[PDB]
Amino acid sequence: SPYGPEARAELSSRLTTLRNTLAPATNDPRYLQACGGEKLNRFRDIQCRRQTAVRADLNANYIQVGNTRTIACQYPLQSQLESHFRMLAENRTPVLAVLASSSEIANQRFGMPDYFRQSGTYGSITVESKMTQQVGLGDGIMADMYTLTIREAGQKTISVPVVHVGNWPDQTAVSSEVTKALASLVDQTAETKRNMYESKGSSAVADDSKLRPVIHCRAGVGRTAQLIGAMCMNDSRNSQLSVEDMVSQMRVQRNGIMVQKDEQLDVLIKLAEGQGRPLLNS
Ligand SMILES: */C=C/S(=O)(=O)Oc1ccccc1
Repeated sequence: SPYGPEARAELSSRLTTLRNTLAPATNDPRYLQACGGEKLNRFRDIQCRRQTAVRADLNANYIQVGNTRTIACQYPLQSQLESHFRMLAENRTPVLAVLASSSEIANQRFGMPDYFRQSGTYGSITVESKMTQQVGLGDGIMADMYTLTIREAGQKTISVPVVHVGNWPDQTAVSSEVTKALASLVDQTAETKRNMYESKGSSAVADDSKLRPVIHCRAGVGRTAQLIGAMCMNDSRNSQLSVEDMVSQMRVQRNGIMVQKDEQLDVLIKLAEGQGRPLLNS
């Protein structure tokens, strides 16, 4: 069997050798180094691939798994909020999915600014947060939606759709059913906002580095990785793309931690099996 135990074990082995190789060495050339004093990486061990770094002062990365293009990042630190909102605005973000739990945001010990649930003023950028719908994704998992309006003198006003999953505990994997429902919601939201931009002849439509869904939460390598993995499998353009490829790609494009937990890898494995998608490369 292609999804049997022998196959799973072999997948883990390759991915594990990959994780170990990608581990960040001190001043590693492959990873973005902190500009000069102010913290860059929320977690010293969880770095940002330099060749795909979106901004010099953010732990964020452009990620292309197959034909699916997104952006994965850590929860912006307090001091990176302005830069963070700029990335959001310039990317004409079709959708921002935040998989960090409400508990986490509330815990001031974690330094995770409640930047999307309330209005705020960071630098010369002023943000307007507005509540919209709320959607249950199954298993008691809830999607709280907002619209972030990025305003900045001299700059074009950009509104961003936000999908906030407030009860997906860190380092855990929700069911394949929920993950599937989530990707559908995120892909959907991104699709509607993109249509608006397309309908207005926005130039950002042709640029591949723009209009990318931004997914994250605390570190941007677990719940984030799982969602992005489920999102590429949702795109028909990725026929045959292996699970090995998917993770291999997320890791090389951000860090070797992408798809942090085994149960999170299982979910992608379950989904891929449901599509007859291969696990290993031949
Ligand atoms: C976006 C958060 S995560 O993808 O679940 O990754 C993570 C967060 C905090 C500690 C370890 C991993």
